[PDB]
Amino acid sequence: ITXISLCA
Repeated sequence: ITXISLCA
């Protein structure tokens, strides 16, 4: 979740 999409 969270970074699951695109954040890193």
